[PDB]
Amino acid sequence: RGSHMEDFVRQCFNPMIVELAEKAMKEYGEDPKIETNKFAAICTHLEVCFMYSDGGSKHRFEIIEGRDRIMAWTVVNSICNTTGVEKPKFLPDLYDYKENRFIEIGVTRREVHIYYLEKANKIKSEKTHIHIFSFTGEEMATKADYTLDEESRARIKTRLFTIRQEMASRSLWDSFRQSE
Ligand SMILES: O=C(NCCOc1ccccc1)c1nc([C@@H]2CCCN2C(=O)CCc2ccccc2Cl)[nH]c(=O)c1O
Ligand SMILES: [Mn+2]
Ligand SMILES: [Mn+2]
Repeated sequence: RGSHMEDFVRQCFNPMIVELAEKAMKEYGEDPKIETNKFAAICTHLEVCFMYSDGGSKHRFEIIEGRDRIMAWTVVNSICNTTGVEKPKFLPDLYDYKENRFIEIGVTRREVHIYYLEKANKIKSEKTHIHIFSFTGEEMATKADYTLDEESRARIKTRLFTIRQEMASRSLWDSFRQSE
């Protein structure tokens, strides 16, 4: 209890994000007060997922991440039963109504090549689309199709680096980079 990282997360991310991540961790039997680096990780993933869906047009994206597990799979079933898209083996983060594909968004502190490969071999779902951002500003997506416009992904990268600096300025970055 009482880590600097936990107090930083609550001050760095907005309350709706923090509570959704708290719900997510407790749902999977994990404590945000002890596994604080993870706590930071899902908050980052949540905010990136929400900025991503803000980049399309009005009705482009269905948001799967941030739901409770039962309701997330319910919406996936309805998406599949109306688009004819194969049911993904694991929960994705969004659905693209424009390009008719599920999106799995990744945020990694290692180089982009390694995370994508793990995300692809562990997906094995041939149809889903994969998009990785890093805390240094690199990105890679399936078939080099990055879905969104340059400006929308750019502000995602800007926000990721700002998170890194605020962590580093509190001597918390070294611990977070070695957690993954
Ligand atoms: O959806 C995902 N996991 C289902 C929920 O798992 C939970 C597990 C515990 C509590 C609460 C939830 C998911 N997992 C992952 C990663 C790599 C595979 C395992 N992993 C996790 O252990 C989630 C922790 C994490 C790390 C980095 C960024 C974001 C996150 Cl969340 N990376 C995603 O991008 C993603 O979307
Ligand atoms: Mn997810
Ligand atoms: Mn994801």
